[PDB]
Amino acid sequence: MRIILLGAPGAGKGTQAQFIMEKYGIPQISTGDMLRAAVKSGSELGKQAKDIMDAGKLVTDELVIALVKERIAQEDCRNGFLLDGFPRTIPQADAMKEAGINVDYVLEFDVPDELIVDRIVGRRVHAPSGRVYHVKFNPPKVEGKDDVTGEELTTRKDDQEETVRKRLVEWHQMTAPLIGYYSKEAEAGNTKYAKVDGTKPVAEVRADLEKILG
Ligand SMILES: Nc1ncnc2c1ncn2[C@@H]1O[C@H](COP(=O)(O)OP(=O)(O)OP(=O)(O)OP(=O)(O)OP(=O)(O)OC[C@H]2O[C@@H](n3cnc4c(N)ncnc43)[C@H](O)[C@@H]2O)[C@@H](O)[C@H]1O
Ligand SMILES: [Mg+2]
Ligand code: NA
Repeated sequence: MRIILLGAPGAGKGTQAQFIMEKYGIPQISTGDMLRAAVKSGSELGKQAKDIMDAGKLVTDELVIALVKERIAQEDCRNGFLLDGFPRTIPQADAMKEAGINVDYVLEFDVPDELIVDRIVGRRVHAPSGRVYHVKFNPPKVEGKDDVTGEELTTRKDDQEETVRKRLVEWHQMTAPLIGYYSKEAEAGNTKYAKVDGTKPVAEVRADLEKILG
């Protein structure tokens, strides 16, 4: 199975990706996680993203397209994959199409703009896995600790309010058109498209997604 997670910053894509990955046995491909990992390791493919992410801007298409091509070429992706935060622009989506990458589902995560800042300012992450928590809305079992490894959680450099507001502008201008892009693809029979209410509790969004994915 091949799935695209689509949605504004903090809509809950990464959170729900964890369950989808476990349930259907396909790897999570998060361009955000991959770019951040590249910056941390000083990897030649992706380290350039550092200043761009700080500014709250989108990384260039050709850079993220290359990262995705390399990643989904790995053997853990021969049986399907979960694209999380990719594609983020029309050229990224067309690049998939040109590459002949079919998808089964496009899942839109809907949240009001007014919830996004308070979500991301309370976000804590386990960088090695990509697991995500929230100090108020979805805390770990033990404070500041990853539930699975027990390792110390961290705060993303780009998760301050001002940076979030800039990512939100970027999403409305560059990414929002992908709703129509894939809705049109769905009408042509090339994929299914579904929208979920991401304001519900984590467990319920999970249930709604399971109902869609069967
Ligand atoms: N294709 C691409 N092309 C170009 N540039 C790219 C790119 N991909 C990345 N980049 C670059 O990387 C930068 C960062 O992008 P990115 O890594 O995608 O971060 P983002 O813009 O902040 O949005 P996310 O996708 O990480 O949020 P999310 O939908 O996964 O929500 P989450 O589960 O975390 O949840 C949010 C918070 O709310 C909590 N929460 C989750 N669900 C719920 C719920 N139901 N109820 C209450 N709280 C919840 C969570 O615990 C969490 O704390 C970009 O600016 C760009 O420069
Ligand atoms: Mg994500
Ligand atoms: Na398809």
